[PDB]
Amino acid sequence: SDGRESFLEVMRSVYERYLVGVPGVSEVWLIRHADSYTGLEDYDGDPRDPALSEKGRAQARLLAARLAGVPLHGVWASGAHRAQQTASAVAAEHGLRVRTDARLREVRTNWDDGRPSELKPHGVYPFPEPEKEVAERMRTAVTAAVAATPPAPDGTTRVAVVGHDSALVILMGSLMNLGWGQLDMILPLTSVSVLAVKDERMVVRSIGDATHLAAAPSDVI
Amino acid sequence: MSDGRESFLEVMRSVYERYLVGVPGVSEVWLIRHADSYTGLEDYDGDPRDPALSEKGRAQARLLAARLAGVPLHGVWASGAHRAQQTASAVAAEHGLRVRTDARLREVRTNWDDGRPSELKPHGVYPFPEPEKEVAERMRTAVTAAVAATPPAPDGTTRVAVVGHDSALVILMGSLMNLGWGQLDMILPLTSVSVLAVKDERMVVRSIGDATHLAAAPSDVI
Repeated sequence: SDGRESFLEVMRSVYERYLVGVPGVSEVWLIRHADSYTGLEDYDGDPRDPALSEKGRAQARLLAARLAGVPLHGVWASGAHRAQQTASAVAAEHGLRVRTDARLREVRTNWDDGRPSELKPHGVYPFPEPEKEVAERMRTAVTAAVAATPPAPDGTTRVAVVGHDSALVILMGSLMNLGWGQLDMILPLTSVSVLAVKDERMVVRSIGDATHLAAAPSDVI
Repeated sequence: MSDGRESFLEVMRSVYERYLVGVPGVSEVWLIRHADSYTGLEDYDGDPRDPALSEKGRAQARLLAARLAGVPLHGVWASGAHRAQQTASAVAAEHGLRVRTDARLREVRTNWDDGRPSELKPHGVYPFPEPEKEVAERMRTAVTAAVAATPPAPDGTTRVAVVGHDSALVILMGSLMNLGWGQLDMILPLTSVSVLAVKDERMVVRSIGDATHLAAAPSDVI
């Protein structure tokens, strides 16, 4: 009667389907690296592996401060300098060593292949590395980072993973059985997206949050 | 030909502009799900379909309000539901803002609202009697109205907080990406923040579902 018990039981079941209120769940905080594109036209190093810009260092500082109070049990990054440098800022607040996994690299691009870049229409896949290959290597890398992180003393075990926009979007789309273009988003620099992980299950919990930049100066956002 | 960095950066800028990044005149809507009522409190003292926040919910709203205290905010709107009003009041109080109400932000009409048992539907099966695109329309109209009712910021980005409900917010955000129920397959955490970027009537979904201000909280608040 009254329909309240039915409502509450369904609410609980829905939460549990998305790993909310479920014991044994870990978190993966997928982080896009900070800016390395400001000044890239005049960069005097390898332009496909730049250091962070001045803007990027400021973003990484704000991100590191945001995550300083968050329980963090490991930090992983692709091998790119921009990801390493963003990851090092996060990790230094927690005394953690940054681990590298090449499977976290950005999708191969036209530029990597020595071809002109092209702006594609919405829904048209723009990269020479197939989407399925990106999704597989990204998922394997995240699973491995979780497995390499030991259970937190109390509460949720949490690993930060610093990667690259398109590979991170492909991963999160693929976890929802969606193809490139459906989850139609560019992840902000230094944004945080959260996966909830238990056993073979990876749930997309949140996507793209760079709200630590909201109060920042105009030359930083 | 030679060095492809300029071609790369020209395309990168064109992509950013499509999603309202690096574009002047963009405002933001911070879509917030209200704090807990149903998972935290033992008994219900008013309308079971429209409860006040639980003790857990009050704790979540405090952490949300602290998180947003340092963010420039220029308006706060909320559904009429008591749990949304209470959450909005906590946020607004750190900014000297008055909570405004728009009933078009109400949750989707449910089976329980119609007096019927609830059902856990298979993934992909819409569970509510109120039609999905009608929810999407009233939610997008309400957000448009809230942006229109917000005085412009004195500097930087104008930002309006909008406190609503999981399913109506997921419907809005899916609709803004041309997705139907079940494609954006997410439940928004209590007190989560999602951000829309808005310019000349266009709304872009920039972030979804963040309740990372609860990560450091005691386990009974999460």
